[PDB]
Amino acid sequence: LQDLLFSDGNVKAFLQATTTDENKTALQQLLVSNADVLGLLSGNPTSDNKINLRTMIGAGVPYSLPAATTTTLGGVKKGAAVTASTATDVATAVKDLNSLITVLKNAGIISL
Amino acid sequence: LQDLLFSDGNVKAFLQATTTDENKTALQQLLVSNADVLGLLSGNPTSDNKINLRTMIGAGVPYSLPAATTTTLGGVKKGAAVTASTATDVATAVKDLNSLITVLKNAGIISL
Repeated sequence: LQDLLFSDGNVKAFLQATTTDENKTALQQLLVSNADVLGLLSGNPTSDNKINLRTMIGAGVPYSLPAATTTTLGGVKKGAAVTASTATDVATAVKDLNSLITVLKNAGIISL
Repeated sequence: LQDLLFSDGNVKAFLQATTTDENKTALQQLLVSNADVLGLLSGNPTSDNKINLRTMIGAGVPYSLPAATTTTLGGVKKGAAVTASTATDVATAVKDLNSLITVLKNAGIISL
């Protein structure tokens, strides 16, 4: 009787409660007009769909913290411990300054 | 015959395999109860839907690495190169310490 009453085969499969993946694609298209949402409903959105779906919900991509560069904000590693200076001569004061410089160089806080 | 058999107009459009965007909104509502998922299926989720959709899948927003501050963890730029010290007097040792300080200041590793 459903064959006598309905022409569309995708509708008929829905009414029989047995749909193929192709029937489901067509039925999705009857229910939703946004192309990126149709991409989501397929379970296999294209690259363009993915970008647009994130825009649609205001989502970001997985963020990876980059190392600091001389031009670009980034993360650093924390420098090793450095002892306060008790230097009473120039040689030792210079030794202590250099220890700080190396620590900051080791942590990528300043350039080599 | 479909007009004689079914009262709901959105169902009837589905059975004819021709749905408007309004029909699709109504059919989505027959198929899915979660309001944030319905927002996604529209292709135009509200701000609230977007937040809830990310929560739903455990997704984060696009991460931007902030510069380090005195209160908040952040990225740094790597400091310029600094030569090891071969100072034999106080004046030179102080010159070398100051070179390290400026490098760390230039890279925003320490405050001005």
